[PDB]
Amino acid sequence: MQHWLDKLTDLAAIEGDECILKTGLADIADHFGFTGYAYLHIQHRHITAVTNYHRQWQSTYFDKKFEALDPVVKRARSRKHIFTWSGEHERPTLSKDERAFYDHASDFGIRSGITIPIKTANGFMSMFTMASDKPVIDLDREIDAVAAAATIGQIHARISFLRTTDAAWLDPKEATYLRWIAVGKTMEEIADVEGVKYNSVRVKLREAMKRFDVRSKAHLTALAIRRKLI
Amino acid sequence: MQHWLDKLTDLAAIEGDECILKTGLADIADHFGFTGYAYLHIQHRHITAVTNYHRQWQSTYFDKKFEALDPVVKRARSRKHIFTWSGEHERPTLSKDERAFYDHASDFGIRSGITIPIKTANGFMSMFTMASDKPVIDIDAVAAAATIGQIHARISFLRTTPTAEDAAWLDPKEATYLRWIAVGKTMEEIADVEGVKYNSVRVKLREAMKRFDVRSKAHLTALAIRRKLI
DNA sequence: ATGTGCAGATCTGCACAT
DNA sequence: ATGTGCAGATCTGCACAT
Ligand SMILES: CCCCCC(=O)CC(=O)N[C@H]1CCOC1=O
Ligand SMILES: CCCCCC(=O)CC(=O)N[C@H]1CCOC1=O
Repeated sequence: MQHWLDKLTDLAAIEGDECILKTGLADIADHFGFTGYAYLHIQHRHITAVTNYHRQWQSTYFDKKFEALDPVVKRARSRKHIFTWSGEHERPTLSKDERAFYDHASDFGIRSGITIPIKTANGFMSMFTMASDKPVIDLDREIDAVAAAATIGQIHARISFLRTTDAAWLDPKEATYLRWIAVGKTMEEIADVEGVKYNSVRVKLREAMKRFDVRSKAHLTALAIRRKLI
Repeated sequence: MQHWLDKLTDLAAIEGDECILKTGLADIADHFGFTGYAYLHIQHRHITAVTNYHRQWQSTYFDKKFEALDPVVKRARSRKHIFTWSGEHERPTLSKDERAFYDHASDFGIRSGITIPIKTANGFMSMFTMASDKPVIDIDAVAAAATIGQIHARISFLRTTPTAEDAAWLDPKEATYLRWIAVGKTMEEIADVEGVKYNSVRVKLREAMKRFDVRSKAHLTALAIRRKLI
């Protein structure tokens, strides 16, 4: 199946609200075996966040303003280039409340990850993090820094529009699957790209189809497009 | 006291009206001294543009089908990293009607330029480009990508309408059958209602499909409805 | 420019166990 | 509440005329 960056690009083009968006993010993050994702939009110290990370970990992350201690975030600030962190392989270098920070984090599968920092509007920033419960991250091929930037930029933008610009939003799968159908792919081809069972694609769409009571994909497509659903 | 990518990053957040956006786009090109800016979203054979470029260049570029000629577009297709194009320095190298192209383009201040290509949803792409009248011109590719991703999101997601696009059409017959198709009718059903031979509907639509080069009614209707051909 | 004719490919519609 | 199987229903892709 296509890489998570591509899945993220594909996602950043669907409607509509934060709930949907969050759902799809989680789905992608799971798919590639990640404890969760974490999108942070930070302006000085105020901090907007869309994340998967355990509700507990978030509570304490903010309650203790870990945003200042977090080495990942610190690094995200000093450079807008994709990077990977481990906490373990990093433990030897400086760390004391840091060393302890990672530990508390570990209790929630957040041991290592990939973080893509973006220079956002008005001099601010955004960073997207795919978090792994493994000690470190070894990749067969390094992820393209330029590609990462381009997709996170699209996600950042997409997320911001939630709070800037029917409400029967199709759920992320119906949406992502339907958008392929709209570009010609056949279900089995969709399944091949998404890394899911043909029956998955098969079911998701017939259900959407039933919802609207239409007898053909073309109809679902026409219908979905006309109602600004995809 | 800024670079244009910076201003473009900001512009990406702007609200909200279509015109408001396009103006913002032009204002940034002007502020920096650019004959213009150009945003292209290459889908299939289908192209959509949002430009500052001269009203004439626009109209001709598509009529003359320079999509397939422009050495800048071609390069962007096989490259998704920021790059500059001279037009003068490029004359030595290959150039059949290419040499003609750059000259004719020079008739509108488009001599050199900076183009940034990005990968968008469903494996398509978009590219952003700033045109200068200078013979040639003299940036962080990662930063460049991060920005354009935001602009693409902002242009793309809010359904802004193009300032131009490769022309394509549907004739009355096609448009009538496709409109039924877009309502879940089967081809046999269509033939019965419009009172014609199954094979007429078949061949007609079949023909349109070949013209746009798509493998499925859905794709065809998805396309038609999106390029307002119906 | 328009059809005919067919042979896979691919959906769709149903029934049923997971 | 989903995932499986299936077969009749449609469509898509050539080949060969009109
Ligand atoms: C409340 C959501 C937490 C945001 C944290 C984040 O941005 C992602 C990140 O790299 N931080 C990781 C580093 C170790 O544990 C974390 O939390
Ligand atoms: C409809 C207007 C077409 C815009 C396409 C574009 O991207 C332009 C561009 O960068 N290339 C330049 C190179 C020489 O003249 C151009 O068009």
